[PDB]
Amino acid sequence: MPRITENIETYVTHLLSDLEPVPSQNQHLAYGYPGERQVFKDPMLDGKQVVVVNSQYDKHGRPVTGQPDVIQEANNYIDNLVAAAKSLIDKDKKGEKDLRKNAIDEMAKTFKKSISETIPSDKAKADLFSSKKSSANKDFLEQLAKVEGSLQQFTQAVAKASGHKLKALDKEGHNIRSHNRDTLIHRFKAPNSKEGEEQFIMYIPCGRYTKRQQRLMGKDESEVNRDHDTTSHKRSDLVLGNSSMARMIAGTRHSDGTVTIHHDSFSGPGARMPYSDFKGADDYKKLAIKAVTLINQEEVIQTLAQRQIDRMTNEDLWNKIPEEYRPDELPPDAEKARAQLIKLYVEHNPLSVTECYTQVVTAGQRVAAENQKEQFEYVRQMMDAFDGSKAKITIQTGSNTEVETAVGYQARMSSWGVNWFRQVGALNPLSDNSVTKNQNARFVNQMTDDVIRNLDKVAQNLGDYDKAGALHTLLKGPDVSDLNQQITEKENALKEVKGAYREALFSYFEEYQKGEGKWDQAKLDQLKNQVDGYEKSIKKQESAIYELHNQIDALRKAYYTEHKGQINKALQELKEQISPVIQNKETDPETKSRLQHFYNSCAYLTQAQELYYENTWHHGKNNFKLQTLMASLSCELDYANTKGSKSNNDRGQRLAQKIVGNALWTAMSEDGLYTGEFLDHRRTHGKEVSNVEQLDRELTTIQALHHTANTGVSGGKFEIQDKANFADNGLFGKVANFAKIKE
Ligand SMILES: CCCC(=O)OC[C@H](COP(=O)(O)O[C@H]1[C@H](O)[C@@H](O)[C@H](OP(=O)(O)O)[C@@H](OP(=O)(O)O)[C@H]1O)OC(=O)CCC
Repeated sequence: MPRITENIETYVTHLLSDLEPVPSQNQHLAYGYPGERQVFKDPMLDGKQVVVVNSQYDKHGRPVTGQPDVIQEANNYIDNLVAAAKSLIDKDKKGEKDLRKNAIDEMAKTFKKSISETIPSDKAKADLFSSKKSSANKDFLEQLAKVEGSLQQFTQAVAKASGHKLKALDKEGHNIRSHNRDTLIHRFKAPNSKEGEEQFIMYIPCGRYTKRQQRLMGKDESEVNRDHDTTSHKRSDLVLGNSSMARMIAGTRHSDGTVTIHHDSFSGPGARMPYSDFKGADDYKKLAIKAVTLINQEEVIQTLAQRQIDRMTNEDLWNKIPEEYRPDELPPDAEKARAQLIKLYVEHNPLSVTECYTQVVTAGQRVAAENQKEQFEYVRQMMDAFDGSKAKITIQTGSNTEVETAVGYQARMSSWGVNWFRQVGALNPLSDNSVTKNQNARFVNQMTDDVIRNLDKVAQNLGDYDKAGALHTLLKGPDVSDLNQQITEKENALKEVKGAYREALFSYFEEYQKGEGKWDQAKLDQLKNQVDGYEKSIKKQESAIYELHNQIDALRKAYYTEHKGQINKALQELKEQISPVIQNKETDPETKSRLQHFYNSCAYLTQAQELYYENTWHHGKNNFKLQTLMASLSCELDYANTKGSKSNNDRGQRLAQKIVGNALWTAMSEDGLYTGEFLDHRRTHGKEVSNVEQLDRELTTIQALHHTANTGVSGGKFEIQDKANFADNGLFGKVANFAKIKE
């Protein structure tokens, strides 16, 4: 029931050992692909499970694992729907239960045999790395269509036996599926993986409710274990909690079983609000949605703070407990000692957290909007509602213990879409490009200052390297603090108002929860009118702030175009001087990372400035580049990177794929310095491909397990806008559709 309370490095190290195998009858969920997708018990949490895939290859070095097989997905669909139907007919008012269930089985048993019998095992599989119009993939599509039709009949029939509509059946799958989410792991040798080492990627589930959330779901306050795995589509009736949210970790396992961790951030969450509830909603119900997204933002704050704690070793924690409050001796028990160490760590240490949310929805889209504009506006309103302030979080210290604290919160948010509508021709009615023009402008300002203020900080110090200092001089951009100042005065003026606004909004939601029968109308109108007052007020002030930001944007652009050519030369010179030092084995481990961090931090900014100021980020061949570079940056500055789309299954995942690939590709070079190669390479899908292509090929495996975990079936169905950006050819998106089908 508990979320991780141990040190992350330690938890990962255990997750990669020998674990206890789990029998099929005991899995929480059907993953298919026996012998590929193996299932074990979590080495620490009792009742928790883990899925692990190892890459395996054919004679040509092409991956055999992580390929769609129609039979297997069909199995998953059946199995995963059967569970849903059972659950549903278990909890309903009607009788006949066992007769209903026993029938569903009979039907499932026969549908499997029908499939295995009509679908040639050899034609059942796809190659992701060839072309979809090849004879083999064309045979695969043929079987898929056939199979789709049967799962249609299968479900039509399960609806009828169970006595439940499809809509309910889907709804319930999302309910039960989001309870015991398994850890998902993929191991494989990256290109150039040293002798007897392996790389790995894992998604660790991480939702825990906040106290407020707990009280409101009407459950018991004094519970330390507040688990949930809310799925991509569990957003129906003012539900609380974040959806589709995982800790994402990538590293290498050394020959002695220890672990270097190269990447550590969040996959998710999807939409922070229960988007379903917009459907013909009045202004009263919209405001409630707003409150909810606020209530989930405070859970995000809690989650980032748990993550900081667990990125800290027991020495780390001890080093931050001032000498005079350290206990005489630690407790004998590994666990109860860490518990005490976190408690004391927290008690005596102001904590704060920085979220960098790289959103990937297209906020301005005008058709099948799917309320994407709110998903932008509302989340940005609320990350900002909390920016520069404190939230009462709880930190879980042991399996039975927690503590309370304020955590400070700083927010950074971008929104650059990634789909066909991401940028649209002038006058094109299909989408409003400028819905996010202001925010992104702002974001780019904040993130540059952050780096600047970070450079000046370590710039002064390491000066036995002089191309560093000149680079520094240039990145400084233009003198702009005249305007920055005004910005930070006005941001400060905003803080008190935001706080009242939050309390008012929490308050409002508290009444609205009761319902029309129990609402007190007078109180409700009071509460609403309070909020909008504050809102109107903030909005006005926020408007003024952007103007000053756009004034800066005008200025920084001007600067870039002039200095682009200089800067990249001066970037290149810094490479030239730094690298040699880096490979050299006498240089200590500490100085080296300060070089790496300085250089990469700079490389990311410049390469983002290019795409942003020249407005090229949207060109097909650059599709995910600006977002990935910004997120990679936020990881350099040690921020927590949250990223995603609406349900974080399709767009949110390919972004993650790029962020991790680049992370690994960079961490395994002779040097550790980002070279853009992983982003820039044009994947050819040939039979002989480059090393980055060979690595890109590995990355869709974890996406598919993630997808199964949310939906019951493999996938991700992002419509690729330029084939050169990816090693795979989309084919899991066909199976991805199984979840979709409805009568
Ligand atoms: C060919 C079908 C035409 C259509 O329906 O129009 C909208 C959609 C825009 O595509 P998108 O924004 O890449 O797709 C959405 C997609 O439209 C939407 O279905 C997805 O939500 P859901 O399926 O998980 O509920 C959402 O999932 P993520 O939130 O990114 O995981 C995306 O896959 O597709 C297009 O390509 C239109 C271009 C002409």
